[PDB]
Amino acid sequence: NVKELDLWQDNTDASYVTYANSIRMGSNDYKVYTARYTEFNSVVKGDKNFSLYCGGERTWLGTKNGASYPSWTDFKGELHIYPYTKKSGCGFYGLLLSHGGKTFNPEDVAGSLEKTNSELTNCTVTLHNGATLAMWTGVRGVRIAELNTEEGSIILGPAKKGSGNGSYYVLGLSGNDALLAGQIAPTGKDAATKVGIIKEGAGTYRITGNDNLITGAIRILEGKVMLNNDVETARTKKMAGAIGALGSTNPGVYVFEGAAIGGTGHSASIIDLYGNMEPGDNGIGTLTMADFVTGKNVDLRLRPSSKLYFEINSAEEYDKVIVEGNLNHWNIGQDFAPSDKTPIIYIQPSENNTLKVGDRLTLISAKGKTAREDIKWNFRIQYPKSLTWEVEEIEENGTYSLVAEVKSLDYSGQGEVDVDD
Ligand SMILES: [Ca+2]
Repeated sequence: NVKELDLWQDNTDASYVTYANSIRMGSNDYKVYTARYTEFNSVVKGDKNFSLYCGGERTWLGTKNGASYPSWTDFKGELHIYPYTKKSGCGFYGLLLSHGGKTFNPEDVAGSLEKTNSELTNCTVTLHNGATLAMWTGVRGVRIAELNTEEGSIILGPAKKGSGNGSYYVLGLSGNDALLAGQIAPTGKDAATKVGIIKEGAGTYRITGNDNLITGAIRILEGKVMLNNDVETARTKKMAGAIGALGSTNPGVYVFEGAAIGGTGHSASIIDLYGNMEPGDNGIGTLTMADFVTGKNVDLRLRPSSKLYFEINSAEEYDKVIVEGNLNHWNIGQDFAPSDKTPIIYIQPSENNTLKVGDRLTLISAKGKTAREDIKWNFRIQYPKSLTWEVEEIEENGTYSLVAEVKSLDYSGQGEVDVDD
């Protein structure tokens, strides 16, 4: 049944509550109520529900200042993080993850991992409405196999502002899909304070918040991220969307080779596309790049390895990319070596499509086409094994479009060439 650890007390920085007795859950769910200042430093083993009701902004999983953390690798259950607002006026109500004196390098993820807090890699974690999940100062990482957040929750990153403070949440190792519906943004929306997501594993993470500011960017190493915020509302009300705006230099999304970005919402930051772009979410949709808050151009940064997949049901229903900015091709690969290979467009009619001769599909619309070093480039096209196509790259009235036109319902062999060789 249930064990309850009620550790709450109206305490201060000078009277921390510390609980460190090992827990073997057995057949019991646990419910733990923490004080504002709490060191929850118990080794936990079991496969039951562990619910952590956090009484303030100094409840640590581990010790003060994130100096150490207990073993949770034998915890295989569900960790649920809730607020507990009995003590009012706190900066936030949630859990501070520890770093164990270790620093994370977002540029060398593989080399950072084996010394990063990886205790929550055999369980699931759910961050509930009103709860915050934060880290301390410095540049820190945590590996969480499966994280879902509810609307009204906050992935904060560092508990305090600073250019030297950065928090990277390495999510997805379970291989399962998850939903980040709560906010992802640093304290005070401070632009210099970094909070980042690093996506690994085979599954897809869906991001739906409309007021994010992912200052440490999303780095997609494996699987997919869908930006599924309410873009129509974000346009009208001038909201940040799923990413927010990082400016004209730093990408908000790095899609590495083999991984994918997609969705029905929008990025207000540069997408650096080494990998795949799949508009919609396992189906037809429109993905937008646009900054509704500050009105600046947002470019799609294309690479020699870029691939863009367009599913097409009809002239009325097909995948679209809209860029309120330029298609900006960099002839530099993931390894910094030059290549003259250009992005591939995959034209993919559905199994029950109603395409007709003369249908013109505007797959990509942008303000312009640009390039590192002003080197001219065109998309390579992977045609399907049906119909006959003309692809038209059109610059007109100071705007750009990539159009696929159906010339015949008969097949003319255009799909026999495997472009990616
Ligand atoms: Ca699609």
